[PDB]
Amino acid sequence: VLFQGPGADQPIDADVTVIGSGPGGYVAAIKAAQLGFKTVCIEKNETLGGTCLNVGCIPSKALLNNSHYYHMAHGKDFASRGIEMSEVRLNLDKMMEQKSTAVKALTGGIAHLFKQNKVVHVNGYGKITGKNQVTATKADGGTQVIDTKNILIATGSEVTPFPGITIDEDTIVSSTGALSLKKVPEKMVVIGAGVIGVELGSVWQRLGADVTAVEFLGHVGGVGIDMEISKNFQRILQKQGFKFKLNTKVTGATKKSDGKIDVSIEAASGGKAEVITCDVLLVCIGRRPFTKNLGLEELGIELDPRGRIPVNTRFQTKIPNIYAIGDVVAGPMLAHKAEDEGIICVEGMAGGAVHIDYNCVPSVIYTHPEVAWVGKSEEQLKEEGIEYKVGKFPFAANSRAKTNADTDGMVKILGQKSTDRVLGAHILGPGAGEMVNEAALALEYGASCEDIAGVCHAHPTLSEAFREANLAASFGKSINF
Amino acid sequence: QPIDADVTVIGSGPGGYVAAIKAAQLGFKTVCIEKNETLGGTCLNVGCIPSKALLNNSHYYHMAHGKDFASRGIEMSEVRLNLDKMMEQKSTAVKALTGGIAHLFKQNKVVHVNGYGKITGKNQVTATKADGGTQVIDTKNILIATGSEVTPFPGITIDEDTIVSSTGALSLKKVPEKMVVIGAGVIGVELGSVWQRLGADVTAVEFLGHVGGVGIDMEISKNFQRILQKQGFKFKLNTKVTGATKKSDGKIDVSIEAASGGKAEVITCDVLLVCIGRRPFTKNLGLEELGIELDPRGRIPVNTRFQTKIPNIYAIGDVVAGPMLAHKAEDEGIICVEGMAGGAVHIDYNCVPSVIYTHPEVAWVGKSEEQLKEEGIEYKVGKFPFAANSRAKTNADTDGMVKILGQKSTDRVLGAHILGPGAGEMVNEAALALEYGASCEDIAGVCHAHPTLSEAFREANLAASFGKSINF
Ligand SMILES: Cc1cc2nc3c(=O)[nH]c(=O)nc-3n(C[C@H](O)[C@H](O)[C@H](O)COP(=O)(O)OP(=O)(O)OC[C@H]3O[C@@H](n4cnc5c(N)ncnc54)[C@H](O)[C@@H]3O)c2cc1C
Ligand SMILES: Cc1cc2nc3c(=O)[nH]c(=O)nc-3n(C[C@H](O)[C@H](O)[C@H](O)COP(=O)(O)OP(=O)(O)OC[C@H]3O[C@@H](n4cnc5c(N)ncnc54)[C@H](O)[C@@H]3O)c2cc1C
Repeated sequence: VLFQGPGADQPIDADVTVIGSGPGGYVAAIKAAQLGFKTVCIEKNETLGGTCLNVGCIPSKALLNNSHYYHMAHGKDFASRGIEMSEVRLNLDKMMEQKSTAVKALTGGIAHLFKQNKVVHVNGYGKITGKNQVTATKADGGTQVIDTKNILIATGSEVTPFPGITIDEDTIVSSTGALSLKKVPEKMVVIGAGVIGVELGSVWQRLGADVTAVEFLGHVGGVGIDMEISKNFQRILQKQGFKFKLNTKVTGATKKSDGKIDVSIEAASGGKAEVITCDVLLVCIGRRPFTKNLGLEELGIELDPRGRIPVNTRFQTKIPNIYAIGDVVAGPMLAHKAEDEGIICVEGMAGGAVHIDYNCVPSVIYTHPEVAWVGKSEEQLKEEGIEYKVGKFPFAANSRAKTNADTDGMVKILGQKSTDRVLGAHILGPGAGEMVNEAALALEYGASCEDIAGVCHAHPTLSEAFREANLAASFGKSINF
Repeated sequence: QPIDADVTVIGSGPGGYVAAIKAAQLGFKTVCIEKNETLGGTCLNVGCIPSKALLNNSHYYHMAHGKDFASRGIEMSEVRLNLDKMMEQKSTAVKALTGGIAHLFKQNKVVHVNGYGKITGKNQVTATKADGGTQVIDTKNILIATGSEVTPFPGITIDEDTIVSSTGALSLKKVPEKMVVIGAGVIGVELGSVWQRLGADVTAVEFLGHVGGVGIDMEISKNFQRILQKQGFKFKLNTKVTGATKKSDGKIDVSIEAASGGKAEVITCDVLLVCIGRRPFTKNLGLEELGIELDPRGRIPVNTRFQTKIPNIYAIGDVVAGPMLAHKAEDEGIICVEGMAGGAVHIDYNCVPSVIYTHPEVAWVGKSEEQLKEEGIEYKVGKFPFAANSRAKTNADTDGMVKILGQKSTDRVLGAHILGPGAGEMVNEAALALEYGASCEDIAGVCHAHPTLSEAFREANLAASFGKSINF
């Protein structure tokens, strides 16, 4: 009953039909059921959980964690603590096994949560075949009709191809291939110095690869990152051994008879042609919304120029019982962003209020040091003409960071010049990813720098650097720097 | 000859040194007197900093020497402990941070006077240096920040050789074969776990029925103890120590019995760590001559501006009531000197977090289930296990849970209790929530980054507010 795979082809009735089981879709489906909707979730892949669980956040963070520890043991860190080892060897098969075990446990966990919440899981390719109808086509050629009051499109994203360079997941890989390399490549080129490219580059650099990322724009870490943070981050990564060719375009790549790859590059504006050689080429120039063969054209739901489905503040498409959330709509392509939109979307279906402040959605890069930010960058505040002040506190002056010999970076707080309102929080250093959620909570309430400075933060913690940067922004001066 | 000052701070621990810096930043001509050879007090020199350094280093030793790294494909043939080097890393951190305080004093024009400070008049402090030389400070206000000392165990003499306080245990020269810990509070569990990881056979003996000290939630404490026992840390709860004998062969015979009486036995160890408590330190400060009486536990009573009964003489930190924690002392110091300058003075001690830096960590803020039951408060519970958290699962580090206690009628968060990875950092988001009077629904609606451990905090609040989390 709760699983409808090949051979289960009876017609189904539902209140809410969710197409896709990524962070947006599977959370929307659970919550819709908890709200009392008869809920169906359609997924074409053999496991639930979408991009993030299967080929995304989860496997990448596992390899970031394990490769950091390899670096701690293999490099200078453990020796400096009196932990003396004869020979530190990499067993990549086992490291990859730890990654795969986490993914399996969590995709099985979604299946369990669907059963616990009475979500009907239809395994098949969903196509919208009427304003109130979704048809799922299964692996055996069977079809199953779902008559449904509401439809929630959560069909996610795909890798953006690079014209003329064919990803084969062998020597020319997407993030998916790069998460499962069978051996550490001697040299790797990464096209795109965005979040995903920097994370995957750092993983393989730690494990022994010579890594260069080639990026068309003039900074690392993607859109909206604060420029000071990005420059300092880049400098720290270069000191680790991660090389960057910014303001550079790739014009082509050739797989050679010796098995290596020649990548032709030039200045982004033109000139300075060069060739660089690698063993593995990772193509991560972007990701884009996935709506293939969903029936949107026949419904009249037109896409925006970038392939996104336009929606209103309730996440309704122009057809008011058909909704869309997550990577298939505008906004940052992030798992927690998709999840939050899914929840508020189905809460709205049930009569509740619908509101999300995208100024309060954090971004995180899970390198070491981590990078995390929420709210506005300095460049954004300048663009918008908003007057602001700055407080900074370096982790070199934080007691927890210093005691652990882990002192890269700073916290930077941007406050409104006259009102002391926190406008943005930018963290470069240990624990940034966890710390930014304290900032997100402050932004929710419209808190001031003075507010945060008055909160008693535990000593010794990295979070004290966040407190002190807010004190500096509010009073002009921190205590410990 | 005499120094003239607006504010004279006696003691340079977390309360005093922060108070001195802030007072100078507010425009007070400020003096800080310290009797010890370095600044930073108990926390920097024999407290938080060396203890967290050995906790970090011993945890990493455990990961390399045990099963954890091998399961990640990080294969090492022989993992050996160099305790001398581990202690050097600890000492290097302490040295750097105590030097940082001296630099900050210079940066902020805080005059550092080295000596034993005695209040010798309502407006005068005299510092006596080790050779008997004196420095008199004539001062408008005096801020007592003289801190704490170890609480002795009657009949057992700590000598920092085989019977140690936390100070001796932070600098043992070799791993003891067998160590007994008197007191399973925060300090004892931390230092016991350090030495257990490094190879010692460790038993903590505790008079009461739970570990982790006053105010810890009982469910959290029981689950925490279960995890530590699985690691190899042994506990004798509901057990009293009646005496300890230093033997001719250098070992220690410890006599114990059931806390209520009966079941006498003797256990033998190489090192006995005595950590039953800490107590305020005011010795030879001149309080009796001024007429400043102590409360029955030795604390200086103060008003909400931290004034003693002599209103230009103040006290903050471990020498006054409230939780004996570094961040508590620092906040009291800051607001005390802000008050001297005319500003508002508020601290909500229900919003002061506690952290135990074991692995797993423990951290909490607000009220325990037991405190709410005592006070007659009607509440609801939300729980979320780290086994269901994506970041924890991805790191293969899934012990524990977040437990949220909410008010039934208003949905206000009354308490947050975390057992597991990242608890110490996570509790600061919880302290912000309590300071702001957040509801469980508030936190559940805040977009937390995915995957982060903090999502367990979000989900436990969702469970308390709505009745059900998403991922469990
Ligand atoms: C390498 C990598 C690392 C990342 N790391 C992070 C990170 O640390 N943090 C973060 O927040 N984000 C991260 N992301 C991004 C994150 O994975 C996405 O933002 C998120 O998965 C989007 O969720 P979604 O539910 O919108 O879409 P998706 O996760 O893409 O899920 C869509 C699902 O719908 C299914 N589907 C599509 N069409 C149909 C159809 N017609 N019928 C049936 N099923 C269909 C697909 O098979 C898929 O399972 C990362 C991404 C990558 C690639
Ligand atoms: C092993 C251990 C671990 C700890 N870990 C933590 C932790 O992780 N987190 C936490 O929050 N707390 C921790 N604490 C508690 C923390 O150390 C104290 O709460 C904090 O140090 C109190 O600060 P204070 O400024 O009030 O006093 P203290 O730090 O005790 O400083 C008092 C100072 O005054 C000096 N002094 C006293 N009398 C005079 C005098 N007459 N003249 C001159 N100088 C004088 C002393 O020499 C000392 O330097 C720990 C304590 C111990 C023992």
